[PDB]
Amino acid sequence: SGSANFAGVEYPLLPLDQHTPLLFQWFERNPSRFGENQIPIINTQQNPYLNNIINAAIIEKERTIGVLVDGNFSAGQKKALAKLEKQYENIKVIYNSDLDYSMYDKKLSDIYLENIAKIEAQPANVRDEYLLGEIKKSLNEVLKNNPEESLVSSHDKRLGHVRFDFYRNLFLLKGSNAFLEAGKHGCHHLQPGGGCIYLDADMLLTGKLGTLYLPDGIAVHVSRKGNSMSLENGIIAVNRSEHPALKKGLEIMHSKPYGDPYIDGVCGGLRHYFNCSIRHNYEEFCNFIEFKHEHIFMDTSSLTISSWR
Ligand SMILES: O=c1ccn([C@@H]2O[C@H](COP(=O)(O)OP(=O)(O)O)[C@@H](O)[C@H]2O)c(=O)[nH]1
Ligand SMILES: CC(=O)N[C@@H]1[C@@H](O)[C@H](O)[C@@H](CO)O[C@@H]1O
Ligand SMILES: [Mn+2]
Repeated sequence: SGSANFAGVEYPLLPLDQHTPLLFQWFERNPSRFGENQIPIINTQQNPYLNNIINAAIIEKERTIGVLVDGNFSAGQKKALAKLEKQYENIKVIYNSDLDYSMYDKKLSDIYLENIAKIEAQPANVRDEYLLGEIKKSLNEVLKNNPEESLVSSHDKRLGHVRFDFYRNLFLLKGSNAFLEAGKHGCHHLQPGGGCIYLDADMLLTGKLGTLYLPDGIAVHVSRKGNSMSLENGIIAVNRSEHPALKKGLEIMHSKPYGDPYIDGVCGGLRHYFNCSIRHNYEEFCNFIEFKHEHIFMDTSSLTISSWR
């Protein structure tokens, strides 16, 4: 199968076979902008994401296609989604609220208290006095209004990319298991502990993906703007659930007072897992870890307009 090297460690290229499900995500924070019986997934002329999901489902006829949705949909919008599932056998709509994420959760007061103890152990002359005060204010705010506030409940409140970025990582930790948890029947060759290929709805398929070969079975989008490249979470491919790199990102989220689902849960998890230290070469890590496929036209929203920026 081969292997690829980074930072003196050789990682086998593990296969994601052609039955690894694709995952699209659509979190709608104002579903009343859609018809009461319309499919609550944007499908404008500028952002034809529903059509893009349909088309990928038509190309990958044999592949399971998850659509993780969330929002306060009307009963009729949910029936519309159900009608979608019956039009395209391989499309499986999963309601985020139907999934149990508590095994990944942690109380904010415990995160805060853990950081306070470490920082307070440093004497006043060298400690980050500003940060310590910010964490104390955060903890105090939690204890005054919602002492059982946790990572999950806290992100539940923060509508926007921060929240759907957060659940994207948690769903990928479940991997194929999420389809089984959600009770989606007839997912061909889907196995517990199996993986998943997440794609932004503007990542256009133009042909079958076939089998992927990724270093330790993971790869992510690497975006290029001007002359720069950055790790991105617009594509996340894992060959298994609980991928140790995404788990490390969750661990970072569990120890950092202000963990970002993208910066820490994805970029941070990948870099620690592969030991891409601030001393190592970031461009070398990007090339090593990049998700590449000639049959995906990537981040097409940048050609028109973002759906949320
Ligand atoms: O209201 C929104 C906007 C975006 N997204 C998700 O965010 C992804 C990225 O969307 P887009 O490409 O428009 O944003 P950008 O590339 O500018 O970050 C989409 O595919 C969806 O999965 C979402 O769930 N709800
Ligand atoms: C092409 C790409 O990487 N898009 C991602 C998007 O999916 C994500 O939600 C957003 C916020 O973290 O960052 C990036 O724009
Ligand atoms: Mn985009």
